[PDB]
Amino acid sequence: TCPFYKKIPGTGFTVDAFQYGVVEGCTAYFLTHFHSDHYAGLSKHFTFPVYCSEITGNLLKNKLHVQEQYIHPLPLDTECIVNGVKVVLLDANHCPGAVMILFYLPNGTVILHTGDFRADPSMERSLLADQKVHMLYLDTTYCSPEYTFPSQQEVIRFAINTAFEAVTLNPHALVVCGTYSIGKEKVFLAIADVLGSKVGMSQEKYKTLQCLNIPEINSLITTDMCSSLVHLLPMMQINFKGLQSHLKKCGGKYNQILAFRPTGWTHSNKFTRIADVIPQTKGNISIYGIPYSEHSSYLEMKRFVQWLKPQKIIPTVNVGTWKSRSTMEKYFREWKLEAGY
Ligand code: NI
Repeated sequence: TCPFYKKIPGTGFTVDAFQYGVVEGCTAYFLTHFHSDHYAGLSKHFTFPVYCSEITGNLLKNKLHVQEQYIHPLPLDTECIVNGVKVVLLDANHCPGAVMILFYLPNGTVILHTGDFRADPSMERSLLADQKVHMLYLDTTYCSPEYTFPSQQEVIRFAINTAFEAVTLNPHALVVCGTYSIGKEKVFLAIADVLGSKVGMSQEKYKTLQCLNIPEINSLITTDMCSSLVHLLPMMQINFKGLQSHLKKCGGKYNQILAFRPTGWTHSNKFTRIADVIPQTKGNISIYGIPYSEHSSYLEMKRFVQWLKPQKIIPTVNVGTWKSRSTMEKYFREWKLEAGY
């Protein structure tokens, strides 16, 4: 059944709750972003109001074929009324179109639902600065102190420098980048920009990217693989067998592959710096795992929460085990005693 952490009390609303059939008592279904564990269940047969960003609404219409009459896109940073209740959508610094949602309950309670987010100090100057938030529905993906990772900027500088050096040393090297969802577009776009190429990809992935309102996108991507020396492939193909196979397909245009796998966290984060990352190599194929995250590190999460000072925290990730739930509740209490709220 629908878990309690997907329901907004005092309303008829749910958040990211599309796989339970008709949730009894739900008058509006909000969708924070277009990732499959969150939209799971939506299709052209859905006949309840969906509230989301413009970009998420473009993906719902073009990829899932949800009918236009049920898609209700809202502008960001704007007070809107939904079924009698004031709401605001805020940028979540996750993937394109991802939002956090502020609910102002008729009784005076204010609720923030982060969706998935990568906390940033810029959020401390949004509309959140303007009033107290009582309850926080928090993306706790990386809520443990082992999870450190570099800034997105540091990671993109590493990728751009690595690719440019390799292709300038060998003009017959191909660059390949893995993907299995929206998000992390800066990785392949920044590498293609330094190389003066468009990124080549499948018709399905091109259609997806054309929904994202990215400026000048027609100048940056293409379905013509032959004209491109940065290719995108399914993350599943980013291994030596899949890449050897891909190289055969390019008809002797290339004699070397340099590939990137933008993972979340991996245990080499506890020991190694970004300047010291090395690839896995077999023959003329090299694969780099780069720690490009679209979720909060532990320290970013802790700074946001100690700033916001909520009265109550409801985790939305890692909630399925008693050991994970107890660990998280211990950190929440530490943070509250340290900061004095
Ligand atoms: Ni997500």
